[PDB]
Amino acid sequence: APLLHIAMFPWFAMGHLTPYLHLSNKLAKRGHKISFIVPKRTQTKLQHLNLHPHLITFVPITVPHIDGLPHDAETTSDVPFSLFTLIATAMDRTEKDIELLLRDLKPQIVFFDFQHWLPNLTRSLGIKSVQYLIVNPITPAYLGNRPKGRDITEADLMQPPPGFPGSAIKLHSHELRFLISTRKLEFGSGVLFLDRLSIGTRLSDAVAFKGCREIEGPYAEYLETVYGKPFLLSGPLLPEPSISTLEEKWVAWLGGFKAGSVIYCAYGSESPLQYNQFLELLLGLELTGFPFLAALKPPAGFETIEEALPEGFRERVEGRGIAYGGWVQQQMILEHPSVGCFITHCGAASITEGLVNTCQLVLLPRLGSDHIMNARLMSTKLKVGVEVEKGEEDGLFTKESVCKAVKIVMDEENEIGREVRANHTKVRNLLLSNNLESSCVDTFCDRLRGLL
Repeated sequence: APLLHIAMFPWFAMGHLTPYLHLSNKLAKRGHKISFIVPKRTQTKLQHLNLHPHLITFVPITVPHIDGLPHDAETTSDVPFSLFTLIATAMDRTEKDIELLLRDLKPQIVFFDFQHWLPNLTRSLGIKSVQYLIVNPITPAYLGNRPKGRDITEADLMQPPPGFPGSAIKLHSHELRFLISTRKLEFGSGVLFLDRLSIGTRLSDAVAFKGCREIEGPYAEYLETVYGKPFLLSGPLLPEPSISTLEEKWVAWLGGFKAGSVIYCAYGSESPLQYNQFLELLLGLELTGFPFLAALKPPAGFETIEEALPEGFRERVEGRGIAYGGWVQQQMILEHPSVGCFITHCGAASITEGLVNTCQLVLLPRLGSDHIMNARLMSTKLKVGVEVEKGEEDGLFTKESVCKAVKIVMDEENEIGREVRANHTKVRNLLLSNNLESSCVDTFCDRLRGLL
């Protein structure tokens, strides 16, 4: 099994750097050498996740200054949403730097996502390109690929594209509005987002996603049918077993509750919620009477979690709940026998981590294409969790709608609660099956070696 030299070149977002680095650890585990291209200051945030420093080498780059970007801005963590397009422009301006690095390091394959110009660069040097995408393949499979004679409408998305392996996915009016307006989004250097991604899909040597044949397989196959080129699966990318210790504040606090009784809620941990929603969420948790630990950033216009909390809250939940604005070991809290519920924002890494533990799944998707599709996949197709309901037009939850979803899954007599737990258990048993993750990756590496 000959050894590969891959370069990893993900979009300037921790949500993309981090999954690329986990995958880099799986590949390095098999002897493959990785050059991991990363914004230079961001590298310090990621070095500790490198579990193969001998084989995984960081290649720090300057993220160029663009007018409008704050000083030293590197990733989407440094700017509001309205400025992501300038991060994309900055990334486009690194091409000549990348070409130097590719000429001297000479990897055999480059993994990329948003760099539509990357396939021509690598092809010109005899280097293969894999567009490694962080979304679930169901997201491009369902949201693209309709007949194009007129602009796509909200009503068009209410039906699946022709040949889509499955029935129509439910989409609320607010989500439909968001989805249609996203098709027009300009993202860096004046390129339409959709053109940026589709150029990469077409000119790469292969497209790849996280996933396994039993769940993501049909969507990969469908896409391979639409574009007539390889769409690979890299495996479920399960968390590596890390011999670590949970923070004593939590091993104590969590240990003082009956097993399976605590609600962990990571909603609002990636991006600050608007104040109205932060309150309804926290009030939502308290109104379930269950123990809860809410890991989230302070809301917009607020610098601390304590300065945000509604007056009276901290008293009324003294024993029951905790609202904690500091860094948490989420994988490890979920591995605690006391946690029984998981409120996820439905990012791909969050979904995998909830799936491989025993907690019930509550799905509160943060507005986004892959987030919405994940929540629908989890709650209406695989039926492994319950969604929090939102206003049909305004997309907001309430303390009541938050309370219902966790009460449904936390009621051992509710028939939906029993159903989602059993389907969850089924998916967990597959993902942790003995051969699943390891043969996925070996097969992936066979397919990578087949591109040479």
